Amino acid sequence: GAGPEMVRGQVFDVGPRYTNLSYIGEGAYGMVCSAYDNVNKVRVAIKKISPFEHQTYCQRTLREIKILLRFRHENIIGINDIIRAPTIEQMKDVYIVQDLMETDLYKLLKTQHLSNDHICYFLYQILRGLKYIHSANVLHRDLKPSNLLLNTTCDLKICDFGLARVADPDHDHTGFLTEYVATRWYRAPEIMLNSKGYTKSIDIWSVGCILAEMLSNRPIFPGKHYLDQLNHILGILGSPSQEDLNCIINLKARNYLLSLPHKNKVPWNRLFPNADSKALDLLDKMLTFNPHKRIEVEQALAHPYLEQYYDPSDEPIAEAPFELDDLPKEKLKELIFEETARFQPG
Ligand SMILES: CC(C)(C)NC(=O)CN1Cc2ccc(-c3nc(NC4CCOCC4)ncc3Cl)cc2C1=O
Repeated sequence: GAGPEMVRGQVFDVGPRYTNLSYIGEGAYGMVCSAYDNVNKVRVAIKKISPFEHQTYCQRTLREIKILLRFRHENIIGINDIIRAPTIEQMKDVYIVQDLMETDLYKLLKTQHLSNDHICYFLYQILRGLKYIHSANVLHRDLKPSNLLLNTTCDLKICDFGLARVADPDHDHTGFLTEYVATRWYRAPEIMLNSKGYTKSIDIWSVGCILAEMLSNRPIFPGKHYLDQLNHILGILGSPSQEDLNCIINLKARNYLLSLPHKNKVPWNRLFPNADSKALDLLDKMLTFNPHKRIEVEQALAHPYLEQYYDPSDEPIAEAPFELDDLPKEKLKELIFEETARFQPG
C-alpha cells in the first residue's frame, strides 16, 4: 500500500501520489529524487528541505516558496506541489515538487560543445526569464550555470531563489571587502569594492559570466578566494578609467584600485576567437566594470545578437511586483506553514 519511502538511508516521505523514487543528488538544502506523479502521470523532481533548526535555512526556504508561487513564467521553474505534515508540530520537512528537468547548464558545459545557435537561444531564455524577475522588483543574486535547468528540447528554466532579494538601490553602498553570500565566480566587481548586491546590475554581471562560459566551456573569472575574484576581473577588463574610479567614493576601495599596476584590456575576440562578433559586443556590455554603465535586461534583449528571437510582446512582465525576514526560526516555520497551506487536502 504505502509507507515512509527510503532512498539512501533517509525518509523521503512523499507518497502515495509520488512513487518509484530514484535518487538524483544532495546538498546543504537537502536531498533530490525523481518520482512518478500518479495524478498528472509524469515523472517529477522532488526536493526535501529540513530548515527548521536554523533561521538562515528558514529565510531561504520561505523566499523561494513565496517568490516561486507568485511567479508564473515559461523560463522560471514553478512549484507544482508542496508536501508537508498537516500540523506545525508534526512538520519536520517540506517537499517541493517541480517539473523534472533532464539537465542543467553546469553539467552541459562540463560535457558538451555549444553551437552558436544554442548559445543564442540559451542566452535569450535566460534574459527573458530575467526580464520578468526584474520587472517584479526582485534580484535573483545567484545566477550561475547550475541554477539554469534544461529539458531534452533545450527549454531553459531559472531555479533557486533562496538568495533573492527585493531591489533596494538607495541602500546598496557599503565598504571595501564586505562579506558576501552568492557564488564567487559570478560576483560583479563592485561586490568586493562598495556594493551590497541590491541593484539589478548584479544579475546582469552574472549573466555576462555565463555567456562567456558558454563561449569556451570554462569560467571566465575563476577566482580562488574573495579578493582573487577582483584580480581575475581586472586581469581581463584592465585597469578602470578615471571616470569609473571617480564613481567609487569610498577611499579604501579607490586607493586599492589606484595601488595596482596598470593592466591592459584583453580583447574579447582574442579570448574568444571562434565567437560571433555580435555575441562579443553584448558580452562587453554585460561585463562593464561600472554598474551604472552596464546594460539592462531589456536593452540586452533588444541587442542585435538576439534579433532572431527578440519580441517584447512575447517577453512578459510580472502583474504584481514585490528581504525583511531577520525573524526567529519559530515565526518563519509558521509563515512557511501558512505559505504551503494551499497544497493540503482541504
Ligand atoms: C532551499 C532552497 C529551496 C532555497 N534551494 C534549493 O532547494 C536549491 N535547489 C537544489 C536543487 C536540486 C535539483 C533541482 C531540480 N533538478 C531537476 N533535474 C536535475 C536532474 C539531474 O541533472 C540536474 C537537473 N529538475 C528540477 C529541479 Cl527543481 C532544483 C534544485 C534547487 O532549486
